[PDB]
Order: sequence, then structure tokens, then C-alpha cells
Amino acid sequence: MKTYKVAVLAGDGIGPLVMKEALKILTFIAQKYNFSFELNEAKIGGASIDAYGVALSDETLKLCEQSDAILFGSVGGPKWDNLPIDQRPERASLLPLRKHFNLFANLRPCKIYESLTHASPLKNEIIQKGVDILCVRELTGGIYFGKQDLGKESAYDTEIYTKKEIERIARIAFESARIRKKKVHLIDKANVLASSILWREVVANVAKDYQDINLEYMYVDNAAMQIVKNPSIFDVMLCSNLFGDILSDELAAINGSLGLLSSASLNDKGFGLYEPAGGSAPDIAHLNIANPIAQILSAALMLKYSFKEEQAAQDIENAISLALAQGKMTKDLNAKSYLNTDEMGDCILEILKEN
Amino acid sequence: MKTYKVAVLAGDGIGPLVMKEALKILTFIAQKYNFSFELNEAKIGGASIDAYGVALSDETLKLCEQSDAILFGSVGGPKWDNLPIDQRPERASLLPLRKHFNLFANLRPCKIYESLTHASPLKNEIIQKGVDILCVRELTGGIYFGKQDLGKESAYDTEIYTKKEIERIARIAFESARIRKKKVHLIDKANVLASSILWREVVANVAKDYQDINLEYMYVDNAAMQIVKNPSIFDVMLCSNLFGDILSDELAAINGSLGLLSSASLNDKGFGLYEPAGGSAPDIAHLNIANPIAQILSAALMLKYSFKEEQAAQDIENAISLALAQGKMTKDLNAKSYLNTDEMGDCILEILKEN
Repeated sequence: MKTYKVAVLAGDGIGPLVMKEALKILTFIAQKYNFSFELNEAKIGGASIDAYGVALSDETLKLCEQSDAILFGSVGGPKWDNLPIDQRPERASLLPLRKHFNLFANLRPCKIYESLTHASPLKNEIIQKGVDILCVRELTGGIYFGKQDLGKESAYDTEIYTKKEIERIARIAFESARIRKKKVHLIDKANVLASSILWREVVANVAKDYQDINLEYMYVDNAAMQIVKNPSIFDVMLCSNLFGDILSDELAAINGSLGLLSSASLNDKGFGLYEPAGGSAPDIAHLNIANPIAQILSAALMLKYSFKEEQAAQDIENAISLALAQGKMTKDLNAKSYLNTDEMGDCILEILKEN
Repeated sequence: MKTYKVAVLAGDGIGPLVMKEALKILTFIAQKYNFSFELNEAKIGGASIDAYGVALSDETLKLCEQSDAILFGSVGGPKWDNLPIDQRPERASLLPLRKHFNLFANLRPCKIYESLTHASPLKNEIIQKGVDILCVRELTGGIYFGKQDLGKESAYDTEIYTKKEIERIARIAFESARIRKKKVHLIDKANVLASSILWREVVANVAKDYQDINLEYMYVDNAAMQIVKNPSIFDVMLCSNLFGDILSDELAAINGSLGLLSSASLNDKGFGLYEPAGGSAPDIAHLNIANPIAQILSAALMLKYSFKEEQAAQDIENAISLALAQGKMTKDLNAKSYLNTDEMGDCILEILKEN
């Protein structure tokens, strides 16, 4: 009986709330496909600062190194916002976990359920053409980490990429498109940036190994228009760290349902950190209304990309698809009639049992 | 009788078509407020390549240096796309005119007429909160012009800004907000970029001279969400070259009516290049349906920012406001019933005479 070790870092605010549902779902589907989890809980972020004085402790970091994946909640809150900037929960948890496990690829899905057309800020006619996009963002390179300097009269940052960096994120994009609708858009600014011309060179060469995939190119400025005017053309969108950061946020916006958005941050060895894309939501941390679907979908991405448990993952995604299409939703999705956090989780679990 | 010298560079495709209307409007309002134009036509872009072998000639550059403003159409087209990249009409016309007259400030309005709510890709409810935004983009600095290198295995570009660069674009933003709704958002990425931290420093210090103005800060990624979810909060948005480039395009997209969008590119001495924000539109260059309003609005911006003819400008903007609200529109605005390019111009001119 194969056992998967998960480091569960629920974090702050709604984190521990939504996590409870994700673990309920994981424990069930584990048992249904006859594998087991060792779900190992540790403090991260605000909770860790209150306990150990640091957002990320050595004991938590060691647990992560001993695990196969990190299932991650949300970190941050007003209690901890008077700390110096570099010690705040968000900054001091995630950046070091990414560097330390070499999490260079960030995968952000944007698939708008037919049920939730109305929640998008785009007119329904644009959304009805069908929106199912995977943003693949290079996560540890580029301008955020290049040589920088802050002067009294002059300051600079450097957008630097190596071939190796570009290749490894490009492959994950091509691998993804191969089992989706066979299309990658590379988003860059190749009309003016040297780094972008390299991107094109290295990605055109990776594309030669993937004859099933149609590779297209689009400047970041045109992409920003396109995500609003006609997002149905995208399948997989491959972006640098900065352009992906900007455009995954725009995607989150046209999607409409923040509580549904998931995220995977992966290395090249099957290891990943999986989390809701939305933050800690302190406004509602004291209530029982947080949408747990993001976190649950994150757990499904975990199942796929780290444990190669594709049926388990697909069950969980189907069950959320069905629950929504039956009108069973949390407050952020339907203001007038809604389930509480634990009822939604229970609804999903109920749905999974019938199969 | 004061005379204003204009260099008219109509360019390619629909350029010379829409320009004809703008000159009809300019000649009239000139005469109504008892000043005169010397409207001096020269070739730029495709037309200039066909005539002189270069997109920008010395004779055209000299005309521009002898003028008070450049009224500019659109450049580019498929005929000229087999030229080496650096010689193509767009690249070889505008970048050198900007460098040469030090056009560091790009002003792009995004004001959605009540008439044209429907044309926006955002749901009407979001647009009805009222969208009236001026994007002020630094135009000659930043990563597009910093130190760069293209290697076999490694490539880089440098986002560099000086205090002087930041101050001069910040002032134009503050001056603009002072006669609008008293709000500037600085858009940056100050959580990770040194250049962005300078931006904040220099702009907070410029803001001290403008106690009427509320200065707010927002990261470029949040702005991209905000332009889709709730664009009504923006008044003046101040951006670096790259962030402004991306976000002016997103604004153009939520606006919905490309043929209405204008652009001013200014130095600190009252000199500017004024143009429709949209390109040369080769698909329709051979027809009589191009929307001339962008170009006409560009001429109004010219009147304001270069000639301090505010009443003249306001007449022209009012006349377009009224024409649209009376349903008088070109094809791109109303597919079923529409005016031709010259009727639209005539309609606008007709409207101006009544006042």
C-alpha cells in the first residue's frame, strides 16, 4: 500500500478553515483508490511567527524536505503588518520555499465553469466562446531576481534569463498543451527586449520536439487586450515571471470567482507546492463562509502533478463541476443563497461517494 | 492674427483618409476663434519609403523642427513588411521622432461615452460606474532603452530610471489630475523592483507640491485586475514605459471603440506629436468607412496641450460627444446603420456650426 507524504502548511486566516475540507476530500479519495496519505501539519506564516518568531522555521523546512509535496493554505494578516517588510508572512514563507525546492514553474488554471458565467466581469457573449486557459509562469528567474541597485538619483533592475531557465519552463508548457488543445502562446516583448529574443530562439527549438503543438507568439501588451476581448483563443500561455505575474492576475480577474482559483508551483522532479491563488482573506477569517473549492482544486493538482493519481484528481474536479452546476455554492459565488464552508466540503464529498 | 505651424504626417492606409477630416475640423475652428493654421503636409512611413527610400527623411525631420506640433496619422502596411525590422515604417518613423524632440510623456485618454457602453467587453454594470481615465506613460526611458545583451546562452535587459526622468513624467501627471478628479495612481512593482522604490521616493516628493491631489500606489499586477473589475476608481494613472504600454493597451481593450482612441506625446516645452492610438488598418484602407474620430480627438489634444486653445478643443470634444449621443456613428461603432468617413466628419462639422 503506497503512502504519500504531504506537508500541510495551512497558514493564517481562512487557511486552516479551507484546508480542513481539502484534507477531508483527500482522506476519502485516498481510501477509495487504496493508497494512503501521511498528512503532516506544520505552522507557516503568521502562525509560525507567533510560535517560533519566524515565518518559516527550520523544523518546518525539514518537514518539507522529508515530504513529496507541500499542500499550502494562505499566509498573512493585519496582526503581522508592522514587522519589517522582509519578515512579513507572505514574503518570508513562499519566496524561500520556492528557492529552496527550485520551484521554477507556476501553473495557474483559468477555466470558467458554465455555471459562473455571470460572475465574470466580461460580457457573457465573450465568455460563452469558452475559456479554458493554463498560464505557465517562470517563477524563480527574471527581473525580480536580477542584479539591481537603488541609488539617490538612479535605480535599476535587470531582466536576465539563461537558456536553461527558458527551456525548462517551455517544456512544462509544451507537455501541458500536448494533453490539452495543442496550442502554446509564448508571451514576450521581442520587438524591444533581448531577453525576449532569446525566449523565442529557445522556445522555437523546444517546439521542434513537439510536432503536435502549434506554437504562437504574442507581445505582452497584445495579450492584455486579448485576455479581455477574446480569451477563448488561449490554451496554454507561456510567460516570463513578470509577464506571467501580471497576466495571471488579469486572468484571475476575468474568471470572476477568486475562491475557485488554484495554483501549482513545481520543480523538475515531481515535487510541488499547491495552494489557492487567493490570499488569507482576513475580513472573513472569523466566519464559516470561506470558499474551500480553491484549496480543494489545489489538492487535485497535487494529486496529478506530484503523485500521478490522475483518476483521483479527475474525480475531485468532476465532483466540483457537478456541485456548482447543481447550484450548490458558497457566499462569494451566490450572495442570496449559500452553503457554509463545511457544508460545501460535505456536499462535494457526498457527490464523490455516489460514483 | 496668431498663426500655428503644424507638420501633418498622415502616413499610410487610412491615415490620409482620416486626416482629411481632422484638417476640415481644424480649418473651421481656426477661423471661428480668429487664428490661423499653416498645415504643412509631408510624407512619413510607407509613403516616405516609396518616395525617398527612408521612413523618415531629413526634409520631413526639418519640417517638424520648424513646426509647433506634429499631427500624425498611422504608419505601416503589408507592402513594407519584407524590409529588415529596423527599417519598417512604424519602427523607423516614431521612435526617432520621439527621441529627437524628447517626447517623454505619452497621454492616452480612456473615457467611455454613455452611448458606447455596449461596445465595451466589460459588463454594463461595471461601465455604468463611469470610466474616465488618463494614462500618463513615461515614453523614452526604462527597459526598452536600457543596457541590453543577446547572448547564445544568456540575455538581459535593464529597467533603469533617473530621478529626473521620474520627476518630469510625474509632474505632467500631477498637473493633469489637478484639473480632473484630483487623484493619481502610481503603478509600479515596488515590492521587488529597485527602480520602483525610486519611483515612489521621487513621486511622493513631487506630490508635496500638489496638496490638492490624492496620491495612491498600486502594483502593476493589481492594476491589471482593477482595470477589468472596477476601472471607475482611476482618474490619472502614472506608469513607467513598460507598465504604461501594457496597461494603456488593456484600457484600449475595455474601452471597446478603437476608432475613438487618441494619443498625445509631449516634451516639456509645449511641443507634441498627436495621433490616433490605433494602427494603419490595411483591411479597410481601400474603403470609405474608417472612423475619423480618433484623429479628430488627437487634433483637439493638439489644440489643448500645444496651442493652449482650450475652448477650441472643448468645442470639438463636445461636438463628438453630441454626434455619438445622437446615434451618428461609423461602421466600427454600429455595424447595422452607419456614416461613411467623410459624412461623419461633415456631421461633426455641422454640429460645430450651430454653436
